[PDB]
Amino acid sequence: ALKAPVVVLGAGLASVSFVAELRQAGYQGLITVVGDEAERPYDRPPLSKDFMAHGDAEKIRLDCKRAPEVEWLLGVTAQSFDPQAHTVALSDGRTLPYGTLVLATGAAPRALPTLQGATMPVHTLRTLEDARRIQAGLRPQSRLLIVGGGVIGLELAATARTAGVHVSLVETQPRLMSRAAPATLADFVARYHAAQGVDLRFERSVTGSVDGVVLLDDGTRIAADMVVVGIGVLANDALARAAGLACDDGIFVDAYGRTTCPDVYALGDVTRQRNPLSGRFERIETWSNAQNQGIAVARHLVDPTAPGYAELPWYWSDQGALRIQVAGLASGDEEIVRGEVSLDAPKFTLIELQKGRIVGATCVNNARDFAPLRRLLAVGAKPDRAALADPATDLRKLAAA
Amino acid sequence: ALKAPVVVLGAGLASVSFVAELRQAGYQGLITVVGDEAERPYDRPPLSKDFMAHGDAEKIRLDCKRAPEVEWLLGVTAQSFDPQAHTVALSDGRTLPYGTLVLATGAAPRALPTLQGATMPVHTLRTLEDARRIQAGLRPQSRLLIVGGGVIGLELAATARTAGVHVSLVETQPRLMSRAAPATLADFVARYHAAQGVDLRFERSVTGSVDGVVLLDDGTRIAADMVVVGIGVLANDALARAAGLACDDGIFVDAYGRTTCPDVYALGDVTRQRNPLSGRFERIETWSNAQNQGIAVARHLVDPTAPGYAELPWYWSDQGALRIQVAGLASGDEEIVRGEVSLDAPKFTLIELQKGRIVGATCVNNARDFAPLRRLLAVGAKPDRAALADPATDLRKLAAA
Ligand SMILES: Cc1cc2nc3c(=O)[nH]c(=O)nc-3n(C[C@H](O)[C@H](O)[C@H](O)COP(=O)(O)OP(=O)(O)OC[C@H]3O[C@@H](n4cnc5c(N)ncnc54)[C@H](O)[C@@H]3O)c2cc1C
Ligand SMILES: Cc1cc2nc3c(=O)[nH]c(=O)nc-3n(C[C@H](O)[C@H](O)[C@H](O)COP(=O)(O)OP(=O)(O)OC[C@H]3O[C@@H](n4cnc5c(N)ncnc54)[C@H](O)[C@@H]3O)c2cc1C
Repeated sequence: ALKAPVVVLGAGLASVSFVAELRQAGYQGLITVVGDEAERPYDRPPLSKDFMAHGDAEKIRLDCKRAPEVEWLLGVTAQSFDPQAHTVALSDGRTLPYGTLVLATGAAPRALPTLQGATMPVHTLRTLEDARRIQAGLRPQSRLLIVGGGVIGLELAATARTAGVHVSLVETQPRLMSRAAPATLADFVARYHAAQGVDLRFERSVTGSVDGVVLLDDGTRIAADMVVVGIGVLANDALARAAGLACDDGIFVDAYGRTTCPDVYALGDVTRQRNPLSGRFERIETWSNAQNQGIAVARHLVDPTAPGYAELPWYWSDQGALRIQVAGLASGDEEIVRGEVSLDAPKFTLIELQKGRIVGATCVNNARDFAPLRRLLAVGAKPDRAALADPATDLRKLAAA
Repeated sequence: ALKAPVVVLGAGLASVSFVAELRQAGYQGLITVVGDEAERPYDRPPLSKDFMAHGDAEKIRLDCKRAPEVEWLLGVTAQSFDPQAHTVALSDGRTLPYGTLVLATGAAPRALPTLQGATMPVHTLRTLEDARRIQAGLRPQSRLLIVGGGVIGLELAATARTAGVHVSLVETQPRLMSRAAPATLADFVARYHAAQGVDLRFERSVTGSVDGVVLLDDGTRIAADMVVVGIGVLANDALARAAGLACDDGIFVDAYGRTTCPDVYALGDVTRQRNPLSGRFERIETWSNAQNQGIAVARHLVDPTAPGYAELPWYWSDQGALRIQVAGLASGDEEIVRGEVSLDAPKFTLIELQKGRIVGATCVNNARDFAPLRRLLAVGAKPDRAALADPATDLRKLAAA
């Protein structure tokens, strides 16, 4: 159960949601949060979206007032922990004792070795600092090269195009968002960005760079004023690895957030956990997971009577005129398409089925359907394939089941 | 003497210089610094200068590595202290014990009540946050109104003009930098800014504002997209006042940084101290004072054998093409002018005399002379009035004496 004092490593969304929930649940004991970034806790989603526009960090801070009497050690790095002695060594020379240790260290952007020593600016996008630097280079008429067709790269592509920047995007895979989205969506998104002026290149890899020019594996080249690398992230599990916990690009935890080390828990982007829909363990790198997992784990720690974490995964993406919401699995037995997939008036819904059962849903500029669909997904609904296809009200079908 | 542990309130230049000096001097005990700003300690001078151009805060951070093993509580506010119990109450619910308490809380910009409720943005310039907000409004062709003809307002005037902003400056006094500079300099500076396109208005006061228009006490009005108020600062001495120390818009301290409360010291912008040149007590709001006073006080705390703080005051200002350096008093018996005071090629030196004794010096785009002049000032030199006037080498005269 809960043993005081509580020490949380990392001051991101997972950590903030966890501590707030502890207090809300009733834990009145000591809570200390260690965050290496010298910044008032903030939200990351805005960084590749609205923030690139207003540059106002005060519009993206997280609400830490819901977590009364918590000491936040900002600008401090947890260098290591001793599971035997139950202590944490900090970069400022101090040591913190703990009853319960929570690792919410997130993940960090993977680097591109071929660009080691590029004569032009090469950035990754994870922190407020990264965002400020990138935002500064988004001048009109400049040439931006984005390596990686994931949601964050595409959101930045859309943002940059709006600022009058010329954007080129290189992806090793034959499609965009190859990991997190259904093929139908990836095809439409590619078409949308192409139509926006984005120079997309699939199945191309960066091999190197010479005098301000990026070289591709197909013997061609691309001159860029700035390069932004977004080819995925790696779990910040170094402390857990050194302390002997089970890790493989992420700390393994069960539904209670427990690691293989007693009194040590983990939450957020840094964890490999069971995907309830696929039954497999994976790292779920979403905003809702960081928040929901932090809450679920805090609740069970205060009350073992509470159930383990069981929320289904979902995320959203804002890419220019596209408001994308994706829940569950990207593929299944069959796919139902509601509405029309038109570049002109994009507004459709995709439903992924697995033997009559809803296992996934995508909504593009159709938020009204997302809520019900998530409910249907939650109960493993198996609705009428026909009713599902023809313009029925999901809110209604959802209500029934 | 020095009693552990040391607790410093405020994480500005004074605090950083003090703690670094403590460690350098040999104090190996505990040191805790409390700073209400959630920012890695940074320098303020760049904010109204270069920073407005590059917006890169990483180019202005202070070096805290010279102060090993210091715990920096950033984003935390010291709410009060108990000189009896020797404790400090923090905003996060924690309490810190202290052997020696140092107040380095600086000062805060004074507000303009007549602009309370202005329909347009009204900012003051003190922090990195203020700087980022102001920098965002510096768009070309916009109209900026600056209230206050002090160095910071003038530095911002120069900066804004360079960004193609239309600048209007209102000052209640008949001259610029009325407090810190010799009249000869203030006249030249006014002429320089006027020639740069700055709309200067002297002996004018702001009486109010209506629908995006600032009203002056002379029945006239000025439409402005943004207003920046820089009419001086007030010492952040609230904690000292509440604890019973002697204060009057600043904490009174002697040459050892001692306040009237045992075991409590104060440094920087927050202190009222003796001006060695005038013999009067005043608040010295300069960069060199924050650094030099912090050092002098740390030294004497570790070694009572060391002398009290005795540096003479000086500061600089970068206003467009003008590199201004001012040391000592702004006025005296007579003034010697070396070089030519031309708007075209500004490069002159002013020497303030008091019965044959050098009591002040101003250098405009003449840094070579500043060093020697400061040395002459340090020894209270009384050189030849003629030699001083005619092109002699100050380095040389300085060497002699
Ligand atoms: C630009 C961007 C846009 C995104 N947009 C979306 C979106 O639209 N929708 C969505 O669902 N998700 C989005 N995400 C993902 C979402 O931001 C993450 O899932 C979420 O931030 C993960 O939270 P976290 O608390 O686990 O970890 P993080 O936010 O990474 O925070 C972990 C913190 O711990 C710190 N830390 C690491 N090691 C140490 C140590 N040893 N000592 C002290 N501190 C340490 C880290 O530096 C960091 O500040 C986006 C992410 C980025 C970067
Ligand atoms: C825009 C600008 C430009 C300048 N340019 C020049 C220049 O060119 N040349 C020059 O000589 N001088 C210049 N100065 C003046 C110089 O910056 C100051 O003299 C110097 O910063 C004073 O240092 P300080 O450490 O005393 O206090 P400060 O820097 O004010 O820092 C005190 C710190 O304590 C914090 N604090 C206050 N109360 C509390 C509390 N209760 N708990 C915790 N923390 C608290 C404050 O918020 C602040 O961060 C400039 C100042 C500004 C604002």
